[PDB]
Amino acid sequence: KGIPKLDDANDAGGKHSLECTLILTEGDSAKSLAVSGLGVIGRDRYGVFPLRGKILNVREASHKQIMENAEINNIIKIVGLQYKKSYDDAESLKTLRYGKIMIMTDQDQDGSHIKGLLINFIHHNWPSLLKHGFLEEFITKEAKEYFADMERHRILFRYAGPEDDAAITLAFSKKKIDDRKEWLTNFMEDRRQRRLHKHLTYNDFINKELILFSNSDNERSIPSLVDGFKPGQRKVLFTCFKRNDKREVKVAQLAGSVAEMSAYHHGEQALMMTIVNLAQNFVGSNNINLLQPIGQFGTRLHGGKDAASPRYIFTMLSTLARLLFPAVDDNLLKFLYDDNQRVEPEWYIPIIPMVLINGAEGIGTGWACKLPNYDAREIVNNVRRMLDGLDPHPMLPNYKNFKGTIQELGQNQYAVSGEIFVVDRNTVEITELPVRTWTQVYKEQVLEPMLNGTDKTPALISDYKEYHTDTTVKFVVKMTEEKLAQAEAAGLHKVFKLQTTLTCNSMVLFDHMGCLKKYETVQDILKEFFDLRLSYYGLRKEWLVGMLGAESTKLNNQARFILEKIQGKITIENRSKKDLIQMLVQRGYESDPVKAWKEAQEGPDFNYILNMSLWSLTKEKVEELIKQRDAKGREVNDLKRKSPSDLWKEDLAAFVEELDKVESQERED
Amino acid sequence: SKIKGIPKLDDANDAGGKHSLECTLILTEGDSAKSLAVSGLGVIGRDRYGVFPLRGKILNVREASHKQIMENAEINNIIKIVGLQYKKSYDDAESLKTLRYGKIMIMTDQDQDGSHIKGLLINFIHHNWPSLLKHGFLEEFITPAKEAKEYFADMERHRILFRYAGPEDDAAITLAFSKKKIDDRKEWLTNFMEDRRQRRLHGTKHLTYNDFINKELILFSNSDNERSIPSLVDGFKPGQRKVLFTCFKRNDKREVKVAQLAGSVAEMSAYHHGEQALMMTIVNLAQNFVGSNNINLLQPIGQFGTRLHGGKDAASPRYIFTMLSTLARLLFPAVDDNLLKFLYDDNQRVEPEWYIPIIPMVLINGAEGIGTGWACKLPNYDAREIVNNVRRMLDGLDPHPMLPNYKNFKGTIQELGQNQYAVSGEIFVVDRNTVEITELPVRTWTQVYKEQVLEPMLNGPALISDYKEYHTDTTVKFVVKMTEEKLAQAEAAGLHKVFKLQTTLTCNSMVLFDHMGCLKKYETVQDILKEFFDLRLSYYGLRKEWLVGMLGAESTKLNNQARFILEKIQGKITIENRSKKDLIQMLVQRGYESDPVKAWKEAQGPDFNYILNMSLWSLTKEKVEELIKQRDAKGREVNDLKRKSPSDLWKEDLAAFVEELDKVESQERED
DNA sequence: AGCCGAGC
DNA sequence: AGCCGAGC
Ligand SMILES: COc1cc([C@@H]2c3cc4c(cc3[C@@H](O[C@@H]3O[C@@H]5CO[C@@H](C)O[C@H]5[C@H](O)[C@H]3O)[C@H]3COC(=O)[C@H]23)OCO4)cc(OC)c1O
Ligand SMILES: COc1cc([C@@H]2c3cc4c(cc3[C@@H](O[C@@H]3O[C@@H]5CO[C@@H](C)O[C@H]5[C@H](O)[C@H]3O)[C@H]3COC(=O)[C@H]23)OCO4)cc(OC)c1O
Ligand SMILES: [Mg+2]
Ligand SMILES: [Mg+2]
Ligand SMILES: [Mg+2]
Ligand SMILES: [Mg+2]
Ligand SMILES: [Mg+2]
Ligand SMILES: [Mg+2]
Repeated sequence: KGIPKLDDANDAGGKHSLECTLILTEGDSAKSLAVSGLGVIGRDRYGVFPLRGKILNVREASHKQIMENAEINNIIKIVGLQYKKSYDDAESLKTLRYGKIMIMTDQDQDGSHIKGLLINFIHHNWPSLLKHGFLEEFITKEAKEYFADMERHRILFRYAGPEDDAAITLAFSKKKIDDRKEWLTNFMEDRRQRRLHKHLTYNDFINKELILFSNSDNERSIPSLVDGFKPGQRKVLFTCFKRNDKREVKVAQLAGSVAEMSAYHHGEQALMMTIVNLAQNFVGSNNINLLQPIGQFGTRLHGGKDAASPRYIFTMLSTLARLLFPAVDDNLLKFLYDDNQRVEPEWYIPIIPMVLINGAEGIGTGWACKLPNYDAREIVNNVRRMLDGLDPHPMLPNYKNFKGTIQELGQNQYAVSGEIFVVDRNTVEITELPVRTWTQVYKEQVLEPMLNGTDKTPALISDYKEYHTDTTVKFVVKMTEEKLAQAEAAGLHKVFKLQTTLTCNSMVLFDHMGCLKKYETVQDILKEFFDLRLSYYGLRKEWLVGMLGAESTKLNNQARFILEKIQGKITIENRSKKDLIQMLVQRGYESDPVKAWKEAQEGPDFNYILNMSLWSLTKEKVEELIKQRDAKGREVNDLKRKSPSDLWKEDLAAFVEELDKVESQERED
Repeated sequence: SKIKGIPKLDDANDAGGKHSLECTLILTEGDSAKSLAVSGLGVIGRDRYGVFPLRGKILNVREASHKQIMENAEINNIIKIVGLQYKKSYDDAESLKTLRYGKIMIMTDQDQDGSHIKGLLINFIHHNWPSLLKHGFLEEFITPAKEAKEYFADMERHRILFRYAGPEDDAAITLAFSKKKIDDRKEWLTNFMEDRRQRRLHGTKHLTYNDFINKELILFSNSDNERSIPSLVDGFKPGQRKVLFTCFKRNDKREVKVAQLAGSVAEMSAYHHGEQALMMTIVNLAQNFVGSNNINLLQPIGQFGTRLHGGKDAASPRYIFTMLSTLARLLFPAVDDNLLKFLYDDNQRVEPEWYIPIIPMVLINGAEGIGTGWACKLPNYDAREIVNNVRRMLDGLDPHPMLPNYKNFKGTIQELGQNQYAVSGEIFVVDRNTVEITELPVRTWTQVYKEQVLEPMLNGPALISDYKEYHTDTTVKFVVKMTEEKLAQAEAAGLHKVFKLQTTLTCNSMVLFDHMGCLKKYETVQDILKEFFDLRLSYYGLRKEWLVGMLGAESTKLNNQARFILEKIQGKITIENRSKKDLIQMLVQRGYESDPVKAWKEAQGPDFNYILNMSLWSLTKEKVEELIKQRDAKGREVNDLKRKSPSDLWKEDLAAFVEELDKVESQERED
């Protein structure tokens, strides 16, 4: 009583309390479906309360965050549970307003994660209730049909023994991370083997059901080594490539298009945030943003948190996008299917390892991935050295427009330093902040405590002024001569918090086979990317030789028919379709060689000839068609004398050319 | 003096101290406008300038209830920020010592709704503290992140001060915002619309409140009518029309998310307002429950709302889908698009001034709106009755009177007199101790009736012993228990009266734009029907003219294509190896005609592309015979149309419409 | 204690 | 004391 989103069972709290079931639903929308499904009679023995999504994991969570969590407090007040209270006996259960909790979620993996978080919540606080069969689930005007069928949709969770304890702990305990790695490692291996060849116990729920979320969590959160993308990001670029927008599109509108075209199965709000992240160009985000930030996508001041609503902002492809992901290689990719609809590919195959450029980052279950940004030109140069058979030079992380320094301290560990300089004996100037330190955060958490002091720290500076621009940082700080001499003695970057450590010891990617792998150096990422991209330039040459040759044979037959027609060697006039096709066969014309070639990759068709306009017989069109035919034959031969390496070099040169123009234009604006 | 309770406020550093009267409080339209202001001020402006966002339209405090005023958080926020006190006079300089700011600078969009917000703020100060306006308390900041810092560095040229000249300023503010001035606003806007039409037949740091009201706010009041009051012709307001124009253009064969459609509408139709209002309009166009639309032109695929909550239970526009009803293009035939006047927004072609439906859609769906000085309310009418009346008028007979009719409504609508109706639900005695309610009067929602009628009957003297609910999504069933004596007493009085199942409906404001865009008051729906009929019959005449011309052009085009094909296959003509110029000149000398369809369109060198673009297939046997058939069919089709009257084509459209109306409505009842 | 981001 | 709906 007093909880606005709760519809309380009429008998809750009275003599029938333990015969009452509380339905916890995923979202308010599921509560309404459950409310209408219960009808009038269901209000006596059933309550309904909505969940806001993922529940707090209370196992290792701090006491402050637990007691301040409103959703869990609501559940506790609704059910009437008491912390630290043992439910072992029958007299103790008279404390409860509800005898059973029924979790009702989507039938998908994220629903399974909420089930497990609720199971985890009860298992941690009152293990004794689960041995009574406290928890059950509901599986799915269509709702009224479910609740009349209720026993068929009702599954009861059973606690069979200590294997149920270990399973819950395996999933939700901070101390089990390494066990989750093994747990999921053994899971992915068995699927590779299988792919190439009522009551529910908590152990079964966790190992047969929740693990599907845990694996799906990694697949959505951990990028591919090949293109550097997660599937949601890859869906975005696939949609933009297919749309080929010449003008800016509202982010919210592009997101809805992505869901339709790529079969994105999650909430669009998440897609909109991904699109925003793909377009951000501020210092510390994307070395090359593949989407253009037209409107306010956020700045280094707030670290992108100041981005405006996706309803007010627009985007389109960067001109660099199709240069890094050439459209011709789409013919080599493997495009996935979602229920008979062809969708985004397994991965794109960019011309450089984009996974290094923009700093792929993500958090899964059992594993996370963090890579810093690397310099596009430096990577191009290493690809060129490798094409010559030379070893690649080592690479330090490099952030576009970052004015500070990044120094290797050790393997995969770096010091990132901003800029500070003594101006006079009273004055220092801060012209850069370490990568991912945001201007407003630095002001509030560093300079303000330095100016005002805190309860635990003395004042240091006597004043500061802010000269920043939208992309740049300038602080001018005043200090007494004494304080500045002390600051120099301890070192200026240290005192002013301008140095941060960058450690990347989890570089975890899916390889080109879709296998999760840990990479110890970026050189190993570069090498694995290089061997794959080189063979795909081989595949591209094979594809171009075939398609260009088919196009050549096509133009040859078209030109031959036109010449024989204008010379009177052949007439189609007033001839039946059958007679014309038969005659074209007897004279040796080929069925459409492009359609034939395109179908070979997986009656005679002369339409490519007979669909030609009557203009084709005129003088200037005859001459134009002969030129096109001869041009295509020269095109075939020009391609055949290029190696895969030459083709790669052409793409690299064209990309660098545009990268210089684009980044030069950026500094102008 | 400090304010700790208003998180969205950025207080001037000197506000509340000795320099208070030298400080400005910038009120912005919305939070993003505040960020533009806070950015434009920068480090320097923080001392003498505060910024606080307004949430949109401000409470109109003139003649508002004391409760609504005291409970209004936005106004209480403004009062607390500035330090104002109700009932206090600010006259002498001593009285100003209690103010944390000496001036308020309003910063809104440079559009009409921004002007409305300016007026509401002016209204708020004028009503409570007229003395403050004599001191020059109010100012505005006009516009046409880096742009913001440019605006504020030039603030002198963007700053305009409101001036109180005298009693005509009071009259102007009262004329705009007083509930007793409705008649004066009608005259105010009548003169405006008239004087503007006359000009269409032909070719300062300070601003007085009188000039603000009469030259600026009046533009919002007029735009408020133009957006809120429907057109007699199609029954649409402009935003609804832009939706239908977009849907016709897209021609979706599959459902579309309403949020996605709204963004598509904004781009395609140049809709200038918030997309959330467009999404609500889209939801409102698709609702089929009892009491909303007799014919919904968009399909409700999702939860669009029910009669339980009166549509307020619609799910989020992000979660629901729509598309055209199959009736939409039958009511608005695509061929008549050629007769419409399409508007332009900055060289982009957008929705027409109105569609011309085959029946008066303004009577079908109950056109409704609230403007300034006028509102419009029409009930729903029955589509087949309207079709029959149109047929009666085509035959020169008199149209039957029409009572309001709501689809699937099981109750009774009785005419008390002209434009006056008693609308009754259904209640029936089952036995002694039991009555049953199977229908509620139109636009009485099931949950509201339970809460406001049956619940007070059950508890607060209690007239009934109990009730139970058998409703479905689309239907209403209440079974009510009471003592014999109480039922007899309730039955002695009206059962419909006791249970509040009768509502009166009066439509004395039927206010629409006529076909010229002139605001008109219509006394009867027969008047509406007759005015629509004359214009629509005229446009069936235009459609026939348009079709005769276009079909005739198409026939000439085919005659030339067939002639060329026949001469080619007979050897009478050869294009082989001939130059383009020689072939153009030769076709001209032989009397082939330049593209007849293009020539006809341009009428509303020679172009033989429509001939020479034909495929080589055209010279084969089957395509020759096909082309000749197509040519003769086209000639017959132009001849068949010439014989028909505009009335015959209207009858054809009505029959096709009714046939699909029958199929669609049958399928609705089976589902 | 809190960020990073694709999810609820 | 509030609905209707196109707007902020
Ligand atoms: C209130 O009703 C429900 C809420 C939810 C949660 C939720 C829960 C919250 C909360 C916020 C949210 C919100 O997340 C926010 O979305 C924002 C959308 O714009 C982008 C820019 O930034 C996002 C925020 O980063 C994110 O935090 C929802 C978005 O979609 C969800 O699943 C989220 O603050 C308080 O608790 C689930 C439900 O059922 C499944 C519900 O019925
Ligand atoms: C908080 O930030 C601002 C809010 C606003 C108002 C507003 C104001 C409100 C309020 C709500 C709203 C909200 O209206 C609601 O939108 C809903 C959108 O979906 C449909 C289904 O139903 C709509 C509601 O019928 C409507 O009531 C806004 C939507 O667009 C506006 O202009 C509205 O509740 C409290 O006061 C203006 C601003 O600056 C211009 C702001 O910065
Ligand atoms: Mg789901
Ligand atoms: Mg943690
Ligand atoms: Mg990144
Ligand atoms: Mg505006
Ligand atoms: Mg009122
Ligand atoms: Mg209506």
